[PDB]
Amino acid sequence: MDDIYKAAVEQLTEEQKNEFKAAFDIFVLGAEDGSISTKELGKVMRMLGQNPTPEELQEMIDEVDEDGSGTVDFDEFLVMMVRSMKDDS
Ligand SMILES: NCCCCCCNS(=O)(=O)c1cccc2c(Cl)cccc12
Ligand SMILES: [Ca+2]
Repeated sequence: MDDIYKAAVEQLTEEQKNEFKAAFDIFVLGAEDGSISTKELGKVMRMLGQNPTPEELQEMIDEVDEDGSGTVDFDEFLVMMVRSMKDDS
C-alpha cells in the first residue's frame, strides 16, 4: 500500500523536485543505471565536511533499504525524506 507516503508526494511541487534529482547525478555521475552505494556516498559527504567509513554509512542505507539490496533509488528515497519530515528523529 504505502499510501500515507504518496499523500505527502502530492504536497511536493516541482521546484523542490529538481533539487533532489540534481543530487542523484552527483551520487551517480558515471554509474550505469543510478544505484547509489557506500562507494559514491562518501563522495558527496566530502564536499560538505565529512568522510566516515562505508561501514557506518551503510547504516543510513540499511534503514531505508526495505528490500535488503544496499541501494537508494528515487523510490525508497522519497520515503526517507517524508519520514524525517513528518517526523524527525
Ligand atoms: N543520508 C540520507 C539523508 C538524505 C539527506 C536529504 C538531502 N538529500 S542529499 O542529496 O543530501 C543525500 C544525502 C545522503 C544520501 C543520498 C542518497 Cl543515497 C540519494 C539522494 C540524495 C542523498
Ligand atoms: Ca534499497
